[PDB]
Amino acid sequence: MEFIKGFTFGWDSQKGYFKTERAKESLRLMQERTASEYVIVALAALQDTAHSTEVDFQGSHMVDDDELIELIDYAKSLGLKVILKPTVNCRNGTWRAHINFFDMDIPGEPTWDEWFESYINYQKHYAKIAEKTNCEMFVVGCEMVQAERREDKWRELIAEVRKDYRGLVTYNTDKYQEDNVKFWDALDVISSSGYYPINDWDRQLDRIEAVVKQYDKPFFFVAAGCPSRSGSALLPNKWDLEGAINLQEQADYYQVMFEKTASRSWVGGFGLWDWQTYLYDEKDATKNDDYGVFGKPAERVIKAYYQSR
Ligand SMILES: OC[C@H]1O[C@@H](O[C@H]2[C@H](O)[C@H](O)[C@H](O)O[C@@H]2CO)[C@@H](O)[C@@H](O)[C@@H]1O
Ligand SMILES: OC[C@H]1O[C@@H](O[C@H]2[C@H](O)[C@H](O)[C@H](O)O[C@@H]2CO)[C@@H](O)[C@@H](O)[C@@H]1O
Repeated sequence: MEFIKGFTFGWDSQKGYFKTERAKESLRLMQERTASEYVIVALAALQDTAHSTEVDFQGSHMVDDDELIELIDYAKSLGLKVILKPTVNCRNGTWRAHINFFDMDIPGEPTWDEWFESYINYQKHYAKIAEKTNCEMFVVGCEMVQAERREDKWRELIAEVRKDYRGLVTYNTDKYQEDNVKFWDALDVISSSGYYPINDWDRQLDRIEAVVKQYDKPFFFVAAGCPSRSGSALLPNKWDLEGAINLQEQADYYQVMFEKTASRSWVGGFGLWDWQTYLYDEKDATKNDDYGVFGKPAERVIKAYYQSR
């Protein structure tokens, strides 16, 4: 597999966003400014809490199917390859990594089987869309740290996705969990959220390399990035990290990440986090402390590296 020059798009989307010219212009700008060749379309169903079993993808927080297909087909007309990544958020704000249920089934308690039935229904729905739009890859889950232990259920979900979708299937594990996932053999591509501290790449790449060398499968950091915030370079996953604005630190983080991984032949690409559907004005880039790179020094670092690969 070719090196994946990717960027995550659409995380901010709601119903109706993708039908707009504003969405299509942001995607073209993403391509023009970063030289990305893949777009990761990240979508979020909702559940009420980390311990609820109903995964809701029908409310207006979700783009509808028609406009999702339209955006996908538009991205292909730009020459982009498409990775579809449907995940889930909690309405009360809990990180999805905490989604958890009792190990055993307790009468009256919510159970893994109930949650997985709802989650599978959601994933099969989007697996069918990925199939009819010929998405190059499908991501069955994202950073589901506590749920990763239910290996039987994840294998069942992947089998169900294979009935709908012929392309590459991956699972997006969280930072530091690459060596804990027990079902990589059921997937075509190994992937993780590579939010590693700016000063700990050597150790982490050594750890991940040993996992990857056990399989005949490409690996890539399907999510990776850093907010323009002081303190973020050490904790780049922490989207709610309290710190003052710092665009220099964000660009530093990207320069180190690329320099460290460029020499590791098995690091197969990135899905950088993230490019908003409805972008801030470029004249406000210098006051923005979010993950975005539009108008920021990190934008130049990314374009230069992507064009060199
Ligand atoms: O895509 C156009 C149709 O959308 C439908 O809503 C869906 C939506 O596609 C998506 O599947 C979402 O997650 O669930 C929604 C409600 O079922 C309907 O709005 C339908 O009328 C549209 O033709
Ligand atoms: O879930 C809503 C928040 O997402 C955040 O991005 C996370 C994303 O959930 C996922 O974990 C990805 O792998 O990393 C991103 C950065 O940590 C932010 O977009 C935040 O603004 C949202 O509230």
